[PDB]
Amino acid sequence: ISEITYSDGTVIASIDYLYFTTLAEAQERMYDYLAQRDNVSAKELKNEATQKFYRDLAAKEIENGGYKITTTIDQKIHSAMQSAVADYGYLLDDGTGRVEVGNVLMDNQTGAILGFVGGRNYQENQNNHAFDTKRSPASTTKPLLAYGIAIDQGLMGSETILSNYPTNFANGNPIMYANSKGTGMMTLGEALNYSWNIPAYWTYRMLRENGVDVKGYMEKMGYEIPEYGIESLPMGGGIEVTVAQHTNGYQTLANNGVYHQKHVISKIEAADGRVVYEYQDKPVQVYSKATATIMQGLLREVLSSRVTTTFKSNLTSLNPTLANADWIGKTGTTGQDENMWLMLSTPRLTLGGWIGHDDNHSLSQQAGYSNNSNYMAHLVNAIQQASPSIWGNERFALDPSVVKSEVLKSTGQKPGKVSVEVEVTGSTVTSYWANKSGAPATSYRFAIGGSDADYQNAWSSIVGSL
Amino acid sequence: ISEITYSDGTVIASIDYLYFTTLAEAQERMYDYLAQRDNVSAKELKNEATQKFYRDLAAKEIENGGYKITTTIDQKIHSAMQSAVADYGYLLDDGTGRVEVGNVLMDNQTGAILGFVGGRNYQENQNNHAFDTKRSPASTTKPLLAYGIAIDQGLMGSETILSNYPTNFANGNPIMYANSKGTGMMTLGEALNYSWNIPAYWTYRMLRENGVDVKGYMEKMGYEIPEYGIESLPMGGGIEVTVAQHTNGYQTLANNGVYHQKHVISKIEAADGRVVYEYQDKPVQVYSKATATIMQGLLREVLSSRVTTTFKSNLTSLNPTLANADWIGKTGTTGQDENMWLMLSTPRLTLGGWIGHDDNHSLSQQAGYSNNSNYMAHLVNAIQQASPSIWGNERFALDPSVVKSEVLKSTGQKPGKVSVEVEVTGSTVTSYWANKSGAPATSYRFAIGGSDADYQNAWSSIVGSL
Ligand SMILES: *[B-](O)(O)[C@@H](C)NC(=O)c1c(F)cccc1-c1ccccc1
Ligand SMILES: *[B-](O)(O)[C@@H](C)NC(=O)c1c(F)cccc1-c1ccccc1
Ligand SMILES: [Cl-]
Ligand SMILES: [Cl-]
Ligand SMILES: [Cl-]
Ligand SMILES: [Cl-]
Ligand SMILES: [Cl-]
Ligand SMILES: [Cl-]
Ligand SMILES: [Cl-]
Ligand SMILES: [Cl-]
Ligand SMILES: [Cl-]
Ligand SMILES: [Cl-]
Ligand SMILES: [Cl-]
Ligand SMILES: [Cl-]
Ligand SMILES: [Cl-]
Ligand SMILES: [Cl-]
Ligand SMILES: [Cl-]
Ligand SMILES: [Cl-]
Ligand SMILES: [Cl-]
Ligand SMILES: [Cl-]
Ligand SMILES: [Cl-]
Ligand SMILES: [Cl-]
Ligand SMILES: [Cl-]
Ligand SMILES: [Cl-]
Ligand SMILES: [Cl-]
Ligand SMILES: [Cl-]
Ligand SMILES: [Cl-]
Ligand SMILES: [Cl-]
Ligand SMILES: [Cl-]
Ligand SMILES: [Cl-]
Ligand SMILES: [Cl-]
Ligand SMILES: [Cl-]
Ligand SMILES: [Cl-]
Ligand SMILES: [Cl-]
Ligand SMILES: [Cl-]
Ligand SMILES: [Cl-]
Ligand SMILES: [Cl-]
Ligand SMILES: [Cl-]
Ligand SMILES: [Cl-]
Ligand SMILES: [Cl-]
Ligand SMILES: [Cl-]
Ligand code: NA
Ligand code: NA
Repeated sequence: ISEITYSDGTVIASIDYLYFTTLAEAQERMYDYLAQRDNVSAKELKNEATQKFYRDLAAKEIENGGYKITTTIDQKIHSAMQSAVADYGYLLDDGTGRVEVGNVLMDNQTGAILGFVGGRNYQENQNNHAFDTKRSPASTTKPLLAYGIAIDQGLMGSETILSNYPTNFANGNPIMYANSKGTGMMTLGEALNYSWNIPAYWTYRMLRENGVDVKGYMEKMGYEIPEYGIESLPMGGGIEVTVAQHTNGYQTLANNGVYHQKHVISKIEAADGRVVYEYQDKPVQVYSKATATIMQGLLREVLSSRVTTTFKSNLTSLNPTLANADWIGKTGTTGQDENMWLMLSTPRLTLGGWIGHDDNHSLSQQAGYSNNSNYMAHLVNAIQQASPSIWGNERFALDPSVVKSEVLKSTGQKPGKVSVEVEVTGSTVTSYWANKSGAPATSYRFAIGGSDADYQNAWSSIVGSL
Repeated sequence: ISEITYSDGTVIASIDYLYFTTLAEAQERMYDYLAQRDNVSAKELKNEATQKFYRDLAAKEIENGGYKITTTIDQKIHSAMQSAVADYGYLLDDGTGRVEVGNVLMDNQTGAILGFVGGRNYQENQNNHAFDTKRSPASTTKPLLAYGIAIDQGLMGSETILSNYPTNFANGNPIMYANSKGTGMMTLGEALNYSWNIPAYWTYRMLRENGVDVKGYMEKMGYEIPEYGIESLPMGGGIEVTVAQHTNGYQTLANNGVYHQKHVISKIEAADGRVVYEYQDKPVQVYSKATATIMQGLLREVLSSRVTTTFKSNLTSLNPTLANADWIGKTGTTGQDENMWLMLSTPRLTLGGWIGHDDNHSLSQQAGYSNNSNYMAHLVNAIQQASPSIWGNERFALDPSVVKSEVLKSTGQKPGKVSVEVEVTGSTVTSYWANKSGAPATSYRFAIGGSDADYQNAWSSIVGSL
């Protein structure tokens, strides 16, 4: 009799979401192994009939063999997550009909998946919202694809200034943030905490203009994106992802820039002990340690500022000791309020969460800000109750390689002469950089993005202050 | 043997904060009764020696008599509040030393005090922060003394516009809100939700100019204020109050404008049943029902907007069903962050809370926003656990007498002709009023407060939009 087991060896079942997800993945590994065993070339595997036979063969082999499939799943934690969604899933319902949900809990140092939530109730709806449904990640794309890469390329630091002045897409439409056509200049921290859109637009524009290999970074983390020229890419335009894959992106940032490929199967052995498959770790430095650690600091403030999510307030009430762990994260909300995301990490673990409707109708305005945050606070509390040390008490900290520059608050660059020729001084602040030399001297166009009129307005204001 | 009892007759003690507070109040009632018994005039009671004798006589009479003193205190609820401060009082500590606390829970329909928190731990510090310490109520003065009275006088409604443009006190200092010198025009709701200062300044100025009997309202609720001409009175300047007295103010608003005097003693009987004192209710309509109910609606949004307090987020996590009760309230923060207040009501109950330091040193910036909110969410949860129906599931609702006016969003008054002679139309909204005829036609100076330059700026903007 073949068996699927938890990480510690307890049998899940002989051969709900856990059964089918792990069985499906084991059937794929078995497929690759039987093909290679029988000396079938990848050429011959392009034949549709041959492929179909091998897929069926893999399924029957597990069915009738006596294999032991070891999963990465932690019995107590996964069982805690099930009870949490059973007991607290109703908190998601926001007056737009039953709300669906998916979550993935991943170890930051290995990529192993310790538990997940497939949906509200398998018995009523089988869709797997953790591994199967693909949806836009919205503003949770920003740290990975815009700001993270720009920092990594030495094109901004932690206190760099960006334009949030009104501007239009190529098609002529205003770039909107809810009902605001934008404001003025702002720090990277303010842009992240509020999730403003115009600054991310300008950052990704800067990457395109500089010919940065953005695709290089994203493909190293396993993302598939068809068109890298989309202006709204940092807003989640032109990208769709599963919760499991997107959790792998935040794993990379949390693990000091080092990607480990997500997995739910660690090993498959035959009855006699022959190892027919075993996960092989292939760590990749996607972002520098300086970059990753600088981003951890910015995402810490995203949660603490409580601007786009009530999560920390929800958690501090439920479990004040756990709220004092070093949480960082990012929210996302798509165009018609169709998808809400919240991604969370501590130094040890990352937990991705999505909510939305199977038929893509809109959620309420507050679904992501309040309901999902509350539900996810209950989820993290439940996981901690089942495994008290799992989140850990370590802090994220800046890597030694980070470069610290004294910069003007107003410009985000070093004090100096500028022609408007004028002497620019004032309040200064420490800015973190991931390059060699740190921040440049202040120049006239000091910010990421902005038009001529924007800068006149901006400088009018700075000069008025010396 | 004399005894002090809970409301249901269970003995508290024969003759901690509960013992001494109720004993002190009973000694005062006994003093009045023995004086009148012995035919001593209020004249003779001005003699210091006579007074001293009667005070001592009152104390011994209780000591040696066999009186039964019935208190308003609910044993299960008060005992729940004690355990809550014991277990969760540490949540107040914010890195400025041990934080002290006081709370009072009052029935809105009677003024009876059902339980209270005197401090963190009587055994370590005896000061009674519920009944003895007087402190400025800060911005929690605004609803009672500025906006409530203005609405009551027919000088604003729910969507009236107020100036938050920069302006100075008489002494020449800018009116500040944290680090902001102010912005532009805003609705009453926005002014309340953010707790801006300039709008309250202008409202109280308008009351002074109109010669409104403000002292009439405040003295009907038992407040003692020495100087009504203080410009910062709505910000808590020139007023100090106990938590018990200030809770009585919010009782009045919550009870549809009807004040009932706070009390902890309901009756004192002699051993043979003679009633020597009994609370006599003297209800007073301080604000119209229209006014009170219009204010309830505005204070509901104060909590839901989560701008000055995390309370609703803290509560929704701890106890989602209880968070769905109809909570309204207001925060306060004094000048050097020396005192933080949060006052809460449902239709049945009001709970006042203060935190601060006995020697008046500053709290942290976030003490009121986060720590006190979290602690007070635990406190209300504990009270509900001890007495499941006590908060109630009723909603606050506008009184039938409220007048509803269709008004321009931009001006908060009815559409019409104005000279800048121009035709003013645009988006409209419903505004609630407590007078006969509702909102006036739009006039040039449409807002509460503002200078000539402010209005030019304001009208520039409105006219630019038709
Ligand atoms: B991002 O923060 O998810 C960003 C791209 N989302 C939005 O701008 C957005 C919509 F597309 C639709 C509705 C609301 C919002 C939004 C999200 C977050 C903060 C403000 C507004
Ligand atoms: B009121 O909201 O308590 C108001 C009078 N308080 C303040 O303006 C105030 C201080 F006097 C000192 C420190 C902070 C604040 C404050 C309070 C509430 C919101 C913003 C700023
Ligand atoms: Cl499945
Ligand atoms: Cl499952
Ligand atoms: Cl075979
Ligand atoms: Cl396990
Ligand atoms: Cl443009
Ligand atoms: Cl690219
Ligand atoms: Cl992908
Ligand atoms: Cl491209
Ligand atoms: Cl686009
Ligand atoms: Cl796998
Ligand atoms: Cl075998
Ligand atoms: Cl590195
Ligand atoms: Cl926080
Ligand atoms: Cl659906
Ligand atoms: Cl650090
Ligand atoms: Cl430097
Ligand atoms: Cl460099
Ligand atoms: Cl740029
Ligand atoms: Cl321009
Ligand atoms: Cl006392
Ligand atoms: Cl007590
Ligand atoms: Cl006597
Ligand atoms: Cl009782
Ligand atoms: Cl002035
Ligand atoms: Cl007066
Ligand atoms: Cl008083
Ligand atoms: Cl006066
Ligand atoms: Cl003053
Ligand atoms: Cl009394
Ligand atoms: Cl007697
Ligand atoms: Cl009335
Ligand atoms: Cl709310
Ligand atoms: Cl919050
Ligand atoms: Cl002190
Ligand atoms: Cl109503
Ligand atoms: Cl009307
Ligand atoms: Cl009238
Ligand atoms: Cl006025
Ligand atoms: Cl003027
Ligand atoms: Na968002
Ligand atoms: Na306040």
